[PDB]
Amino acid sequence: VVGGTEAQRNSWPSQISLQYRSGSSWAHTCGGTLIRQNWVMTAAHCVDRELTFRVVVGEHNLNQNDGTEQYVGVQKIVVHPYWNTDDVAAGYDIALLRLAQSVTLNSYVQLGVLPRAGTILANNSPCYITGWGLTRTNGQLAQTLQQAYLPTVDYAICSSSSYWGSTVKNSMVCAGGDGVRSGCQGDSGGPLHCLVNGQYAVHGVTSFVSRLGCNVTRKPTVFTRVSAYISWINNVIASN
Ligand SMILES: [Ca+2]
Ligand SMILES: [Xe]
Repeated sequence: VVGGTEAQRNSWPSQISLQYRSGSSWAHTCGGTLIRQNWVMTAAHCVDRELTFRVVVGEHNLNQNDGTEQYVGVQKIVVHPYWNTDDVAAGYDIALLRLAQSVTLNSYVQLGVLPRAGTILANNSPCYITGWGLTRTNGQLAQTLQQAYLPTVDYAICSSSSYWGSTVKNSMVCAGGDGVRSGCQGDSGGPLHCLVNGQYAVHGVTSFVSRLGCNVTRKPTVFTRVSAYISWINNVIASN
């Protein structure tokens, strides 16, 4: 999160940290959302690599004991059958993870709320992005969860020449583009929370930013549109 601020310890309890084993430690690599006691939603491109993955819930500071963490292994990975690592611009950047154990729900660990199928947001809707990702283009991961105010940019505007052009599709959400605030590497797979009818729901899965840099004027952060994938998500959980 570029141009973010520190989120309160209990503001976004469905946020998780996806980490892989490295030697004798684990490294953070991506965010995700807890959507079931034993199921996580994240980005497909986050699990392209055949690593050993674990999930941490109730996490706030990556390199210090918070006293609230729960650590669970990933037992099965289901990526969207249409996803293509050589073509993120094509969409379908979404995956579901089954955990080896069911986690315990509390004030720091809660299920994310999903929008209803087909739901589209108005231009300039109020949303927040959260994550432990790079705080600067080519910078460093953050230690504590960050948040940034990121209002949507509707399809007709985001798909115009001065913005992303044909690179973005209707199965994506655009947010930001102000040159100051944005997603960045290591935020991917995490939630975009949007306020709808007085409740925060997860409308997006962080997918990509411009190759020119994370916070670039007229190049909003691009998210997978969750509301496009509700049937698939339900179908997967009911059969696994
Ligand atoms: Ca910690
Ligand atoms: Xe990103």
